[PDB]
Amino acid sequence: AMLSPEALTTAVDAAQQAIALADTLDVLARVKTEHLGDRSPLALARQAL
RNA sequence: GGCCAGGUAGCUCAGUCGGUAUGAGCGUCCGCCUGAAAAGCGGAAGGUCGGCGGUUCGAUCCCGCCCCUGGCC
Repeated sequence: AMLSPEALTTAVDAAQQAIALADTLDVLARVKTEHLGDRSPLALARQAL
């Protein structure tokens, strides 16, 4: 199982950093697809059904 | 007032009684291509699955109410 407490924490850190680095709304839609969509690493944590 | 059967992407519609709707056709975007296009090929974006709540670590899928449609009255 690849869902250690140090795995989800680092994945969110890369997500919140890219979300905070989103300067315009068009970049936020790109970051949302890479960190909150159905293909994001956090989605893979939920893809592991 | 009765059990039901339906509301799902921009349009028209499939599909699951619990963790991915690997949704389809068309519509939108990018690349190859063209003077510029389209088709073709190769990549993608986009749904909070009818609303408000209830159970659950987790609900499009189960309880309740209602919003709106047919059905049969």
